[PDB]
Amino acid sequence: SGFRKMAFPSGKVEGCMVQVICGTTTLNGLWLDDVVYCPRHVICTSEDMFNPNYEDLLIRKSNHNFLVQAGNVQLRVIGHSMQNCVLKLKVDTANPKTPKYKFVRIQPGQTFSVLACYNGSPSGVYQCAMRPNFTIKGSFLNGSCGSVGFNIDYDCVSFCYMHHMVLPTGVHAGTDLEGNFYGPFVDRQTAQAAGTDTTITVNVLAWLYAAVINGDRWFLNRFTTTLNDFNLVAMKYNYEPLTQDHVDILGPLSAQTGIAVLDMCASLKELLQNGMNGRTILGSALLEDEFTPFDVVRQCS
Amino acid sequence: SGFRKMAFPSGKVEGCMVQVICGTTTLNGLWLDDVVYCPRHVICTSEDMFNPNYEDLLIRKSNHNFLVQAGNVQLRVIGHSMQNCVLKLKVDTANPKTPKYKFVRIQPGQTFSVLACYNGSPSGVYQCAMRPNFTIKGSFLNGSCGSVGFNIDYDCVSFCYMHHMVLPTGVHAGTDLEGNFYGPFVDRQTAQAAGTDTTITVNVLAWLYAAVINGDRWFLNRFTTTLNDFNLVAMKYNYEPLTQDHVDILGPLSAQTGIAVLDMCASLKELLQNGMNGRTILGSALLEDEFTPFDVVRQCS
Ligand SMILES: *C(=O)[C@H](C[C@@H]1CCNC1=O)NC(=O)[C@H](CC1CCCCC1)NC(=O)c1cc2ccccc2[nH]1
Ligand SMILES: *C(=O)[C@H](C[C@@H]1CCNC1=O)NC(=O)[C@H](CC1CCCCC1)NC(=O)c1cc2ccccc2[nH]1
Repeated sequence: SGFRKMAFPSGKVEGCMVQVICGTTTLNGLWLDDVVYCPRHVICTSEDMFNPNYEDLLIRKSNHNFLVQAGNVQLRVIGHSMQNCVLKLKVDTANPKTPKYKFVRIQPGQTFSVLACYNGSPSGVYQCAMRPNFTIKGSFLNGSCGSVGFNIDYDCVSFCYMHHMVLPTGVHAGTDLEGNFYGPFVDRQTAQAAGTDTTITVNVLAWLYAAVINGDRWFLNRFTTTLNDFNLVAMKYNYEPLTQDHVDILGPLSAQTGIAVLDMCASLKELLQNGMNGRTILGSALLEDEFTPFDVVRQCS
Repeated sequence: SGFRKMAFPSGKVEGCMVQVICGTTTLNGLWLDDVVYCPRHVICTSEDMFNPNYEDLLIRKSNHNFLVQAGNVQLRVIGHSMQNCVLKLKVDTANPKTPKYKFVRIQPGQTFSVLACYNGSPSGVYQCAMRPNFTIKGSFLNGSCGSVGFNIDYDCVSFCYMHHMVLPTGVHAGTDLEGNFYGPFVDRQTAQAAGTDTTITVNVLAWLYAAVINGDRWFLNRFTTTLNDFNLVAMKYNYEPLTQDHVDILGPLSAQTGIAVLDMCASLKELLQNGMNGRTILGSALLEDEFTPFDVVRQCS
């Protein structure tokens, strides 16, 4: 009954959020075991934002130049090290609330939950998708950096995103938990175009499937199409080209709903070529593509 | 930077979710101090769903007929009591993770976060609004009952909703934490019309304000209107009539944005009378009314 954007319970990740101060810069860090991960641009003072030599800047910082607080507790930093665009502060105490976790680099088009924090304390949680251009359409203010994106499976938390900066278009760029930026972005104060924002076609089809599951069926047609046929009438609308894997990924949904995959593409083709006509699908007046096929199966169990 | 539906961190509420079994019925309960709150329709067997005499049904249940589990821990039920449509099982142990909390009955149009659970374990979290007709547009399946809605302020958790049933239209009805249903709904298996779904006009205006804050300004006009004038050209579209309080509530936003409240109404009037014209506002193709003015100020700090 019903369907909306649902983030994972943020409890397993709150117990890992801490405050990190390095000069005038304050932001958030992730405390797992006896290490604290944070964006390396903490060490950057104001006049080091255009082109900062992080090696040179880090050579001037010592362990005591990094103050970490897990609430009122102050963790002693006993060893720092820069890994890609991320810093690894080794604290003397291990987080007793460290959950079963693993660092993973999500693929473009996969969803994850974000826990926007400020000054170490969590502020809110919301679902995000790794756009095809490698940006995320998040909600971040100053001090938001260090906030992580994650997926929760069973008892294992898969961290996949740490916020770093915003782009000139309002969307955001970040890094995986190993320090490598998603996309071609770099942690320098310079204008960085994000690239054309494509639409995750597989997710859209996945979203139409929960529609039919929930009783929204006005978009279903007596039509069908071919895979190549659909991609030609979908590239005009900047849609990710549908592959055979995408078809297979939608297999479980197609098999459950009794609606063939290519029949959905035919229903999607008519939506791109004719619009919504003021109708609505799962409460939305546009085509949603931040619901991955796997997100649908779990919410529509 | 950016703006989307953001729920409160669900950590303070996960430590209070437990499993409740009474016969073939299994659902979720809220464990605060030495009491567990759950919907009274646990005691209802299948053939007691049309018109159940809860007094009669509860007279046949004993303390041992209620099994409560907080994960692998089994809490002993030492005293049960029905309060309105909610049961209060007194367990022998107090929840060590009980947060500072209070039970509150939210007003129609206020938002709250929901933590949909199943078999006692949390599944996800999402933002909801108490619709004017007293329903909520949630996402619930079988076994979802007992899931709570809450707002988090500082360290205090204000529980305001416990899910009970779905309506014939896909929307959901529930109770406050004192057992009283929101709206005229009752916990019986019978068709219950929800009433016309009005639009929280104050929230819509609030949502347009974050728009202008975030750089979406195409909807702003050289026009203005009068309070009575706007309400007449808004009742046709089933919009909550704007009051002077609503105006005052939007004062902080209006004063910050340099846009008078009635000027926003004029911009809203043209949107209702002319549509979106394919444009978009904060990523939405329709007018959003589940962002309360207070939700905007905290997300746009
Ligand atoms: C983290 O704390 C913030 C998050 C930002 C604030 C507004 N919304 C966000 O997503 N990150 C920043 O402010 C970075 C900090 C820089 C420090 C030096 C190294 C590079 C990152 N800056 C930006 O996000 C930034 C700079 C900039 C310049 C020109 C266009 C866009 C732009 N974004
Ligand atoms: C809680 O576990 C579920 C939540 C439902 C399941 C589907 N989505 C939901 O929101 N609650 C129910 O299934 C209730 C249980 C009844 C037990 C006996 C007392 C009344 C509640 N039933 C309904 O939600 C229900 C019955 C019904 C009959 C006719 C139209 C709608 C309708 N909804």
